[PDB]
Amino acid sequence: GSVVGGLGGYMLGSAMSRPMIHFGNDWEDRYYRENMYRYPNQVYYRPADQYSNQNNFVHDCVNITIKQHTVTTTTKGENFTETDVKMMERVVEQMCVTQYQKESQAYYDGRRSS
Repeated sequence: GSVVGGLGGYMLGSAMSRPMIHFGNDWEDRYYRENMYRYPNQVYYRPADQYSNQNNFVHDCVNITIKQHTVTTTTKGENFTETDVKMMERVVEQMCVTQYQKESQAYYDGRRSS
């Protein structure tokens, strides 16, 4: 994990696979697809040590990955409008839903792959 310091004790995991959300729409599907690269392929999250349920973590990891991008524009330009944010609310979602599970299989066992 490339655990960024500019976080309130959250981490940074690994690169993922930018999903294929269609939003149940034709235009959202397309607009996302045409721009899917602009969004991160990663997420930020606190450790599952203080969690239990998908909602709690996913809700945080939404707000966090979104804002950390929508705030990183204060040193970049990634300002992400409401339409971009709604894409992110699903993109960082699927990433975080996975990201949870990845660590849930490394917090439950004591991390002993030996």
